[PDB]
Amino acid sequence: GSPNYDKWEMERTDITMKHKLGGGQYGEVYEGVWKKYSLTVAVKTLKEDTMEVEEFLKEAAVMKEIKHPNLVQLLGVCTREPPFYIIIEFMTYGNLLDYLRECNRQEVSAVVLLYMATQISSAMEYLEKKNFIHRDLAARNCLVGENHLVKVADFGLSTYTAHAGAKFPIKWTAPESLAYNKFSIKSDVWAFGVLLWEIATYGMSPYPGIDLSQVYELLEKDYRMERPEGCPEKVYELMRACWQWNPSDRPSFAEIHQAFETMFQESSISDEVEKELGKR
Ligand SMILES: Cc1ccc(C(=O)Nc2ccc(CN3CCN(C)CC3)c(C(F)(F)F)c2)cc1C#Cc1cnc2cccnn12
Repeated sequence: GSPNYDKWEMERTDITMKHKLGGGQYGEVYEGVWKKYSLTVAVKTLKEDTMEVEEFLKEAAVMKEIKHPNLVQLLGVCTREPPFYIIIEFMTYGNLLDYLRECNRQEVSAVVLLYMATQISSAMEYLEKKNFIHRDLAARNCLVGENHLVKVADFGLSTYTAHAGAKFPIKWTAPESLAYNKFSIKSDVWAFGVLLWEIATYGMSPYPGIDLSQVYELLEKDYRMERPEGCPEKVYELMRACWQWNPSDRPSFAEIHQAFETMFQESSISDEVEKELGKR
């Protein structure tokens, strides 16, 4: 309502800055508090004098355009001068990889594994529809909140090893992306498949006992990860479709989401009945 108003910009002093999250594993991401409203937030920062200004500013632009229940939601930025902030709502249970590695499987049961996958493929259908490419989909890049709410994120984490002049997470990376640097919503589909396998194993590292140097060549001979113990057949079938060698042969996220939503609804019906028996 005044000449230098920007609806996304906040004042840094609105925000109480506290500890770095995850002991550094998320980069420059800090727990903060938006004082006026209490709200605990997460704050990504870039200090002055860096060669990352353009990339950070590009990140802010993108988030201003992303609005979905299962994608991280921008609350505000500080980008009028250094240090830059990007502020989003705090997700209390941390990243999905660790959550799966530390959980109680009585709570995180098979209906919850289906819930997680449905939420993630819904965030990816949205990106698919808006013609975005995530480019680093993985359980380390999903966040968990109350009642197994899952939101997709991207910390810019690049485990990652040297490849084609940069750092790639080989075991999540689609073949055309490794071979030709070709990234698309279809390579995200390949990665979602590895994420499904991460969920199914409660967070095991992919391609167990296989050294990264052998992954591409095995994939090119049509080797794929085997079905995890206890992974339902239909879910494995979806994994193998995400891992079609030709990107065009892989399902869309719309299709994947509809599949998971159906299975989640069926599973949830069984879950509520067992619980209703428990109560009583
Ligand atoms: C402070 C912060 C800043 C930024 C982001 C962030 O996720 N950035 C992001 C940037 C771009 C994109 C889309 N592009 C991907 C690349 N692609 C080439 C283009 C499309 C997306 C996506 F989610 F939409 F994918 C996310 C997360 C946080 C957090 C947090 C937080 C909240 N609670 C907790 C608890 C523990 C740890 N962290 N934490």
